[PDB]
Amino acid sequence: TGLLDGKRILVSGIITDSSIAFHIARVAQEQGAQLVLTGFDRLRLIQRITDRLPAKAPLLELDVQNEEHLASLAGRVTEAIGAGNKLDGVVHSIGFMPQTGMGINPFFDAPYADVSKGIHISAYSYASMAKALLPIMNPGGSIVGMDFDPSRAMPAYNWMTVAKSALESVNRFVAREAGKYGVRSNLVAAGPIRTLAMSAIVGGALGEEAGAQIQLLEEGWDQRAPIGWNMKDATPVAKTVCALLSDWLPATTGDIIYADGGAHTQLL
Amino acid sequence: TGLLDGKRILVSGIITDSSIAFHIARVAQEQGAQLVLTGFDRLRLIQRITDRLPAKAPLLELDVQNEEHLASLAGRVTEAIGAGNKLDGVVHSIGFMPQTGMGINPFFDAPYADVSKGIHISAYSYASMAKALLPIMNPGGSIVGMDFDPSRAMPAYNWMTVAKSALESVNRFVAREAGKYGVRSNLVAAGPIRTLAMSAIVGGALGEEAGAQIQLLEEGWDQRAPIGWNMKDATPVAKTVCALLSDWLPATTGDIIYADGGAHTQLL
Amino acid sequence: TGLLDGKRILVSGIITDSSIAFHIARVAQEQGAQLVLTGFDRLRLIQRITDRLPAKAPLLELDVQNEEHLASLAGRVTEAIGAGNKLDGVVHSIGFMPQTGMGINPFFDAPYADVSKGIHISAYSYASMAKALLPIMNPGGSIVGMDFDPSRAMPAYNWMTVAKSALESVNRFVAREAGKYGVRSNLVAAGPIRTLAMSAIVGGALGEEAGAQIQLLEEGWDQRAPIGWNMKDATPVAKTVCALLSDWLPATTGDIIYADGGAHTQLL
Amino acid sequence: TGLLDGKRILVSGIITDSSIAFHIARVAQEQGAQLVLTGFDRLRLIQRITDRLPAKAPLLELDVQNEEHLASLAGRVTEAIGAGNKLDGVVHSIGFMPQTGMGINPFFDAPYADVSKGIHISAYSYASMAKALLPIMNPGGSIVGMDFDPSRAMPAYNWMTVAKSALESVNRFVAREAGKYGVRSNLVAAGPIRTLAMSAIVGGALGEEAGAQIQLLEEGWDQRAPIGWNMKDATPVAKTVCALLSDWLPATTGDIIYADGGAHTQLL
Ligand SMILES: NC(=O)c1ccc[n+]([C@@H]2O[C@H](COP(=O)([O-])OP(=O)(O)OC[C@H]3O[C@@H](n4cnc5c(N)ncnc54)[C@H](O)[C@@H]3O)[C@@H](O)[C@H]2O)c1
Ligand SMILES: NC(=O)c1ccc[n+]([C@@H]2O[C@H](COP(=O)([O-])OP(=O)(O)OC[C@H]3O[C@@H](n4cnc5c(N)ncnc54)[C@H](O)[C@@H]3O)[C@@H](O)[C@H]2O)c1
Ligand SMILES: NC(=O)c1ccc[n+]([C@@H]2O[C@H](COP(=O)([O-])OP(=O)(O)OC[C@H]3O[C@@H](n4cnc5c(N)ncnc54)[C@H](O)[C@@H]3O)[C@@H](O)[C@H]2O)c1
Ligand SMILES: NC(=O)c1ccc[n+]([C@@H]2O[C@H](COP(=O)([O-])OP(=O)(O)OC[C@H]3O[C@@H](n4cnc5c(N)ncnc54)[C@H](O)[C@@H]3O)[C@@H](O)[C@H]2O)c1
Ligand SMILES: Cc1cc(C)nc(SCC(=O)/N=c2/[nH]cc(Cc3cccc(C(F)(F)F)c3)s2)n1
Ligand SMILES: Cc1cc(C)nc(SCC(=O)/N=c2/[nH]cc(Cc3cccc(C(F)(F)F)c3)s2)n1
Ligand SMILES: Cc1cc(C)nc(SCC(=O)/N=c2/[nH]cc(Cc3cccc(C(F)(F)F)c3)s2)n1
Ligand SMILES: Cc1cc(C)nc(SCC(=O)/N=c2/[nH]cc(Cc3cccc(C(F)(F)F)c3)s2)n1
Ligand SMILES: [Mg+2]
Ligand SMILES: [Mg+2]
Ligand SMILES: [Mg+2]
Ligand SMILES: [Mg+2]
Repeated sequence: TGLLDGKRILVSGIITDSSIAFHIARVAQEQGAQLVLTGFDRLRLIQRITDRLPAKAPLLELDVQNEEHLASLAGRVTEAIGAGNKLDGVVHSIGFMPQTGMGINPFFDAPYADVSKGIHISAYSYASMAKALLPIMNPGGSIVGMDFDPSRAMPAYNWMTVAKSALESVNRFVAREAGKYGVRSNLVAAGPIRTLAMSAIVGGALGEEAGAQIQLLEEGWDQRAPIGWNMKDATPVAKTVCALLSDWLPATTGDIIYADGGAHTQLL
Repeated sequence: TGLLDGKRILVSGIITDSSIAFHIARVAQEQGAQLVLTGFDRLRLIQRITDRLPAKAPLLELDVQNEEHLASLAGRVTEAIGAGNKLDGVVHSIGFMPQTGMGINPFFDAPYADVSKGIHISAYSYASMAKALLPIMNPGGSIVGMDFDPSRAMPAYNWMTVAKSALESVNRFVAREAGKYGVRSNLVAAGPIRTLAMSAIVGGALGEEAGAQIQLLEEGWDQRAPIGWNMKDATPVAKTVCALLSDWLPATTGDIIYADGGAHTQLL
Repeated sequence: TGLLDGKRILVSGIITDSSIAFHIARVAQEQGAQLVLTGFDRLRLIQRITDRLPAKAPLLELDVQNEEHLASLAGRVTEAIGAGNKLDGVVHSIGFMPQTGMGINPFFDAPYADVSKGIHISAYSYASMAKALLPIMNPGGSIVGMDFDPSRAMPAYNWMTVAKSALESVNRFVAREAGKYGVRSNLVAAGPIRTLAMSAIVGGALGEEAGAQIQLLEEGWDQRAPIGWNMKDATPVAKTVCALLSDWLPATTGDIIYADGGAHTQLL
Repeated sequence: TGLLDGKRILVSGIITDSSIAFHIARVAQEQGAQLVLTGFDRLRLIQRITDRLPAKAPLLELDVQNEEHLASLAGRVTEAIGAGNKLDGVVHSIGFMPQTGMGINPFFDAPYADVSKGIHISAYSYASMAKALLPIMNPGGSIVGMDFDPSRAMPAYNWMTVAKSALESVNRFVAREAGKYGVRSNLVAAGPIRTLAMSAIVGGALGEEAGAQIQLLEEGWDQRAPIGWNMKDATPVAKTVCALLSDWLPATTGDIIYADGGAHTQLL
């Protein structure tokens, strides 16, 4: 009697045990979902990481920049879940921007080739994944992507913020197409989560000023959030994604749900 | 094993079996919640209407314009649910604007006394209810109010739209206060629902032009919604309110969840 | 050859030489406009203050809570500017909220009578003034009101923020009506300006915590503004109002122009 | 005694006499500005078109996808305007999306190579142009780009809407950098203008359904605009750009000014 009992849900984006997607997968399994996982490049690592999930799930390779992987994906998923079965949910938890597009590297000095790669992986791939999987999704189904509110500019995040603005726009178009299948498409805009990469950045991996700026941003988030914000805890974010995967938000699509402690609603 | 098993939830705003609050109450009871109901003025009618709910619930009188009713409310609720018990949820489903403030009556011709009454009931009362009930709410609790997206002006709705803009602002402040109790505050912005009053209005009760305009607005909503919009079905709205009353959106506050078919995300 | 050469413009809201309206009036006169001024209650004071403007202008009494003043206003203006002449612009620079609705007085402790008075003066009066003056405005004309961005909640400002949310909604409806006369309606959302009252508040007139909070807010504004923000200088705000009064934004109505240093576009 | 007397302004994006940039250039010259023009690929055509402007202006080649053109641009401009002189304004009026990214070609069927080209030209180039020209701009200067409101999805516009969402984000970051030079950066979001390409599209060049949809969108715009919207008249848009190029919006940056008849403020 979990929130997601009987649902078949694909979860992308696990790379470490600090991945937001790891916690989405854990909570969904706790709530009765049957998962198919996708992973990029380091499949041995990902298998070993996902061995710590509450239940065993098949792992498929998916590089979203690889047209063959995308073209074969629906077939591979159907093989994993069995002929005649379809997916009820899809989680996009994929993002990347080359180091030239973040941190103390000046905003104007990011070459377009690097920005384009970041936008490919972080924004266009949400459309790619919906194209590939909508044909094997059930009516009432749900596609959910991860967002970081890009409505105002911020230090350090630079072109990744631009990629998120593009992702929000992409989501509104995906909703039009997904609606033809009876499927919802939405984003969860999370507050900052202290993943391995975010910890490295705060430690100065992309420069001291950038680290200092991101640290101030994290502190400001908890102070603005009327219920507080714990950047070391992905569970509230994972729960929100599961809410959208469930049957309990059936009239919400093309939209953005903020799992940020309410920080975006307060100026200070 | 309902979504709201064991929760104690107060539900305001039932007047007929077409009330959005009637459906919120029905769905919450289906999901295991224990309700306390509040009603305005016609308590005999409300008792008879609420006899059709899945479970019996106590009904308390609450006129939100009555300072004594508000001052006694927490005590009366505690009497109904038992000393030592607190509420886990509160639903504000209260709205009103005098006829001078809606329809074909020109926008400029609404006297301020009428507008002020509408704003009192529709916006300020969300703060009044939170003031009264926060002292008897548990941490992890949830306050939810009903909204109709007022970001753009519309024909006929006139000062009621202004009242909703004020309610959205009020909600952001209520969240600051509610956060001190570990409690969330949010609004559900619904698409149009064909209540008795909305049917009367479309039938011309506030003028022919106003009726025609609201009818065009309803038609436009279903056409813009990527998953469609059924104005005769309050269930998707009721489910969304229950989602916010549950433990599954624990990092969302001061915010607005759109149960509108995704219509607000599309231009056509 | 000023920006506003030949235009006849009514300017409300002067009370001291720190009033934003004083600077709007000064800049408009510098740019060739012919003014009619309106003042509330302290007409001797206002006359003496406005004697420091670059040119003499008639001063009319207008209490926006007084229905007789509003009913006679168009006639009195026509008397001042001459039969057969109409206004090309109208400036609403009027705001008030009783002390119970701002500062350290708890948000929940403002009586509705006080909030209603604040909303009457700060929001409803924008509609009242447009109703009174549209019949004596020329096509191509412009109505401009003063706003403080209320999209997110803030400390201390409390019910005044709610009143601004209502004013933004009112402006969108006023634009519908004003469009029938060929007239635009817009708001300028200014950053904080150190008027006499704002200085008193920062000095603690509405409590120490409230003062401290507003001071932090002012400091944050200059730090977020990509071009900086000088709270002691109303001239950039006055220039923006004049821009909207001119012929150079002829396709903008129901809208909000931000004269805030760009602060609202940045998170830090 | 024009609005822009004495200002030196670079204007990109003229290709035909229906180009929005043609009208921006004409109005700026009418208001006393000294122009430098940039053109892409068809320089003979552009020279002949710009011969119809009120005053002669030098024309420089600029393909924004060409790193050499961008690297030499400041030098070439300085040659055109004279050593020791700087620019006071810069107009970005550049946009493109391959046909696979617009019209009846399904949203999911646009190859990323095509989308990336569109985003390069339509969004990233706003940053490229600011990088190139900020070093030769005066304090008090102004950078302005053209936008089409992408907050909600629309039929047919597809990936061009995504590119505009990215441009809005890019503008907020450009404002941070431009502020260091005392320079403002803003976008004008215009309603639909019947350029040669828009006429071709409505005539079905990208499919019948797409044409029909864009035609309905244009009609809806005029009906929602409280002051109306004339898609055959670029002058109100050109005036708005000139407003931002002038000294009269000195506290607005990272922002978007809507020259759309107020259509975005109304639902119907
Ligand atoms: N960490 C934060 O503060 C935060 C805040 C809000 C949103 N998000 C978003 O949540 C999502 C998950 O990121 P995370 O913070 O958990 O970091 P992460 O590094 O754990 O997850 C990012 C994932 O993207 C995958 N990826 C990269 N390139 C790929 C490709 N070509 N094909 C397929 N997958 C690829 C990586 O393998 C990795 O699994 C991202 O969209 C991120 O922007 C993160
Ligand atoms: N019907 C719609 O299309 C629609 C769309 C979005 C949101 N809403 C909102 O949903 C909420 C419920 O409205 P509804 O459409 O179900 O209509 P309804 O008439 O069924 O409910 C309105 C309720 O407000 C109560 N009320 C009025 N004055 C009161 C007072 N002084 N004290 C206490 N209660 C009082 C009424 O008794 C009634 O129960 C309202 O906030 C409304 O604005 C309605
Ligand atoms: N000072 C700020 O930081 C700031 C920031 C953004 C916007 N604003 C707004 O600018 C406008 C002007 O305010 P200000 O800061 O210059 O303060 P102010 O006190 O100088 O101006 C407020 C004016 O409102 C007038 N007023 C009050 N009650 C009235 C009534 N019943 N009838 C007619 N007029 C009445 C007062 O007489 C006074 O002239 C207000 O709308 C205010 O909210 C102020
Ligand atoms: N026409 C509309 O309805 C409308 C509405 C809002 C905004 N806009 C925007 O206004 C701007 C001007 O477009 P327009 O409608 O006047 O069409 P247009 O075709 O007249 O102008 C587009 C210009 O972009 C230039 N361009 C394309 N690729 C280039 C490159 N690689 N390098 C340099 N320049 C290049 C073209 O040469 C052309 O001059 C665009 O940003 C457009 O998106 C148009
Ligand atoms: C909002 C947000 C924030 C973050 C940190 N990641 C994400 S998506 C995951 C992502 O982009 N991961 C990256 N890993 C590495 C990137 C670039 C980089 C280059 C060199 C060094 C680092 C370092 F040290 F790991 F931070 C990072 S970007 N989204
Ligand atoms: C967004 C929205 C829309 C509606 C119709 N009601 C609500 S809240 C409920 C509400 O305001 N109820 C009203 N009942 C009566 C009102 C004014 C009125 C006056 C005369 C006649 C009518 C009529 F006929 F019932 F429509 C209505 S307003 N909110
Ligand atoms: C955004 C914003 C901010 C401010 C300060 N005023 C405005 S409109 C002008 C306004 O409301 N003036 C007021 N004057 C007095 C008010 C309440 C008050 C009560 C007691 C003492 C004060 C004090 F000391 F002058 F600040 C103020 S509110 N708008
Ligand atoms: C918002 C908006 C709307 C439009 C029509 N253009 C712009 S920027 C100018 C632009 O993108 N021009 C284009 N010219 C051609 C494009 C693709 C296309 C391909 C084949 C045929 C056409 C046709 F027929 F000229 F419309 C167009 S896209 N921005
Ligand atoms: Mg294990
Ligand atoms: Mg019964
Ligand atoms: Mg004098
Ligand atoms: Mg010639």
